[PDB]
Amino acid sequence: FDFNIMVVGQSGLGKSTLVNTLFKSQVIPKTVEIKAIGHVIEKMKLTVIDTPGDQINNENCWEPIEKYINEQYEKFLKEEVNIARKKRIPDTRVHCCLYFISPTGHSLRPLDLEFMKHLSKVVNIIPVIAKADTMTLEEKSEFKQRVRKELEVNGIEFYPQKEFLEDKTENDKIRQESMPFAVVGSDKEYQVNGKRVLGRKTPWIIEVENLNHCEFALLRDFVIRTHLQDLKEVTHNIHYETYRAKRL
Amino acid sequence: FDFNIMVVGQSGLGKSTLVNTLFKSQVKIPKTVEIKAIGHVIEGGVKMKLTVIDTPGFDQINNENCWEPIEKYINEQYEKFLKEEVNIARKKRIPDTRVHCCLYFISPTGHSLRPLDLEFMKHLSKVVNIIPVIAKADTMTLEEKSEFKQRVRKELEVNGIEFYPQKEFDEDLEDKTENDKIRQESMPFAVVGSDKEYRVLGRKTPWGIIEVENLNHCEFALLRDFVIRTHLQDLKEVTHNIHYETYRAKRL
Ligand SMILES: Nc1nc2c(ncn2[C@@H]2O[C@H](COP(=O)(O)OP(=O)(O)O)[C@@H](O)[C@H]2O)c(=O)[nH]1
Ligand SMILES: Nc1nc2c(ncn2[C@@H]2O[C@H](COP(=O)(O)OP(=O)(O)O)[C@@H](O)[C@H]2O)c(=O)[nH]1
Ligand SMILES: [Mg+2]
Ligand SMILES: [Mg+2]
Repeated sequence: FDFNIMVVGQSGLGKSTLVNTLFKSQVIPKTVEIKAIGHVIEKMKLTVIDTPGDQINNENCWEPIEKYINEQYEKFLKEEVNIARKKRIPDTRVHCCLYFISPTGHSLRPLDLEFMKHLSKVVNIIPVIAKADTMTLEEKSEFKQRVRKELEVNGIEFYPQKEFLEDKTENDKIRQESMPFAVVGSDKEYQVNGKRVLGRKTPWIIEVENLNHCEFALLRDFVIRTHLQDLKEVTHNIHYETYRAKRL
Repeated sequence: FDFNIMVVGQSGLGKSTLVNTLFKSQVKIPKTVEIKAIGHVIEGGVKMKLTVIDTPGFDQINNENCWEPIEKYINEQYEKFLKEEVNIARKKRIPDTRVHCCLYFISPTGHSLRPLDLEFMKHLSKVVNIIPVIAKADTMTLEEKSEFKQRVRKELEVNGIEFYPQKEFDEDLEDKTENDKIRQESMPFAVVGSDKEYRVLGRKTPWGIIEVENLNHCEFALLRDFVIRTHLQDLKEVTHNIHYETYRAKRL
C-alpha cells in the first residue's frame, strides 16, 4: 500500500510547511530541488513530494514537473512486468497533486491557469488556496466561487472529475462548494483548550484542524480517507494507461 | 502644492485598497487595467493636492521589462515639467505631475526577494524615490515579520538598491544618524490596508478587529507620517534637484 502526494505552485505559499503539518497530522528552508519524503507509517507508506517555483521569465516552467511525473510512469511501466516476480509492485507515480493558489483576491494569474491545464491532462489536480488565514470571511467565500468559475470556464478537469450515483451526489458537493480547500498549515504544536493542537501563533491562536478555523481537516480527510483509493484508481486506469498507450 | 505618490508592485497585494486607505485617513475594488492617478484636494495645515497614482500588475507568464511602462510614465512627467518649466504663460506657481514618492509592495513570501522584484526596484530607484513596503503585514507572525524585514534590508543593501532616504544624498553626519535609523531600523514599513470604515479603520479579523492606524497592530501610521508630514518636502526636493535634473541633463 503506497500513496504519493505532490505539492505544486508559487514559491512562498506554505507548500513546504503543509507537507510537514500533513505528516504530523496522520502521525523550514526553501525548496530548491524536487525531493520526496515518505513516512512508513499510517499499513500505508505516504510519501509527499515537495517542489519550488516565480522568475523574470517563466516559459515552460511546468516541464520540469511534467518530466518527473512522466518519469514515474515510465518507471512503473518498466516495473509493471513482474520480472523479479514480486507479490506487490512498488508504485512511485503521483496519484494526487495539490496546486497552491495565491489568495490574490483577483482573477487567477494566467500562469496558474496554464500550469494547471497542462498537469490536469497528466495528473489528478486538487486546487488549494494557500494561507487562507489571510482572507476575511466574505473574501474567502467569493474567492472560492471565483476560482471554481475560472477553472470550469477554462476547461480544467480536476479531481474529482465529472466524467469518471451516491458518489455523484458527493462529487458535486466536493466539486460544487467545498473546493478549493482553503488551508492553514502550521508545523508548531501549542496546547490549546487543554490539549496539544497544531496551529499558527498569530498574535490575535488559529487551529489548523478546527473545522471552524479552516478547511485543512476537510482536505486531509478527503485525500487520505474518502478519496484515497479513487485517486489511485483514476491514476492507474486513466492517466497511466494513456501514457503507455501513447508510448506504445 | 502638488504631492504625487505612486503605488507599485505585483497584483493582488493590496495596493489599491491602500490607496483608498491613505486618502480615507489623511482626510469591492476591481483589478486595475490602466494607470490612473487620483487627485483629492485635501489639507501641512494649509491646503495640499496629493494625487495617488495607481499601477496595474507587474504576475504574468513572461515578465520582461515589465517596468518599462512605468518608467515611460515617470519620464513622461519629466518631459512635461521640462516643457512647462519655462513660464511662457508666466504662471506664479507651476503645476507638478512628477512622481515624488514611489512605494513598492513586497509579497511577504518569507523568503529571499524574487529576482524580478529586485530588477523592478533597481531601475526605478535611478529615476525616482523608492520606499520599500511589505504588503499584508497581518499575514505574518511577530517572529516572521522581524526576520523578513531584516532579510529585505540585507538583500537591498547587497544588491546596491538606493532607496529613499538614499545613502548617497545625505551629507551631514547628523543627517546620516537619523537616516541610518530610518532605512536600517524602520524600513520597510509593514502595513495593513483597510477601506471599509468600521469608527476606527482596520481589518475585520475573526479573532478580533485589527486597527490599521494602531502602532501596536501595524506600521501604517508610521508610513503615513513619514510620507505625509516629516519627509514630504525632502522627497519633493530630491525629486526636483536630483532625479528631474539628471533627466533634464541627459535630455540636453
Ligand atoms: N498566513 C499564513 N502564512 C503561512 C501559512 N503557512 C506558512 N506560512 C508562512 O509562509 C511562508 C512560506 O514558507 P513555506 O512553508 O516554505 O512555503 P513555500 O513557499 O511553498 O516553500 C513560511 O515562512 C510561513 O511562515 C498559513 O497557513 N498562513
Ligand atoms: N491580509 C490582508 N489582506 C488585504 C490587505 N489589504 C487588502 N487585502 C485584501 O487583498 C486583496 C487585494 O486587493 P487590492 O486592494 O486591489 O490590491 P491590488 O491587487 O494591489 O490592487 C483585497 O481583496 C483585500 O481584501 C491587508 O493589509 N492584509
Ligand atoms: Mg518550499
Ligand atoms: Mg490594483
